[PDB]
Amino acid sequence: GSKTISESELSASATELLQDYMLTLRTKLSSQEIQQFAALLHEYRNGASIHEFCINLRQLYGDSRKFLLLGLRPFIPEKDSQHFENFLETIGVKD
Amino acid sequence: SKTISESELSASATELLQDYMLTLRTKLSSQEIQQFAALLHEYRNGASIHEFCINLRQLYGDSRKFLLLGLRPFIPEKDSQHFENFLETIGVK
Repeated sequence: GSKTISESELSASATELLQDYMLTLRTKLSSQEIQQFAALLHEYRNGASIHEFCINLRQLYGDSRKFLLLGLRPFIPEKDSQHFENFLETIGVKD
Repeated sequence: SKTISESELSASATELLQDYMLTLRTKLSSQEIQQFAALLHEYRNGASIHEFCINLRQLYGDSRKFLLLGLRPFIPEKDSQHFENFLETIGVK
């Protein structure tokens, strides 16, 4: 929640992954869309539920770009990871 | 503060946040660290640098003002001048 800085916010390795993920997004998303992503990640880290985060990601990315959601795994803390895997399986995205 | 700033993208800044959180343990209670965590999250989500500074000063209090200096690597360049102005105003510079 908002009162807890999560593992990925404190991990240099996860941060390297975040920076590269953002560069990767440029290939499929517009600048305005990447702004929405940033807003969504910020909302999640600020306490939005994992469900709310996932639903908003899915509607932003759309069916044709949902594969990009796999790359968010490192930013999901332990408590929310099973929910996130469930989400990925539900929308037909898998490694 | 909508964009993910250079500070949030920087592996070294993240390492320093971990280091700073370990520092906080020696000076703040768990509840106070919860307050810090919420403030950083609100700043990152959209709170102004001025709002962040004002709330941190209130949280830390006079005797822990020196800790604010450790926030430097988490403040993106765009907010740096304001942050430094704040530090000088409260006399920690």
